[PDB]
Amino acid sequence: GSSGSSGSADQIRQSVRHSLKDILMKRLTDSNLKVPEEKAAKVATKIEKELFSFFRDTDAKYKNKYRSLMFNLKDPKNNILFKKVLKGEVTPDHLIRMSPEELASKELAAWRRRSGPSSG
Repeated sequence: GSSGSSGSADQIRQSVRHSLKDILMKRLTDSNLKVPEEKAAKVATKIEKELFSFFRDTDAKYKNKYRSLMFNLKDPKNNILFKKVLKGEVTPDHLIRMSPEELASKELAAWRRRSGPSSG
């Protein structure tokens, strides 16, 4: 609820951090992920460092992309993305350049045909 268009740009970015870490936290914790609490954090804090930059502004668009990045993380269908960025498969910088049709691709071999541990 708001009665105007006031707000500190910093805030928006700040919240984004926690919000993200929250997901990668409630997810990894359930994914028996033996990753350090910092792992998720770092990634999150970075997301903004890359977003706020690529956009260089905190306008609707900026949010559109953000809500579009974490949206594919919370989704029940996507159960690898959160693991991709965390594990390292995907970067917190490129994740933004990733198209809305790729985030679902959930492709493996695509990454690189150098290692095929056949983990499934």
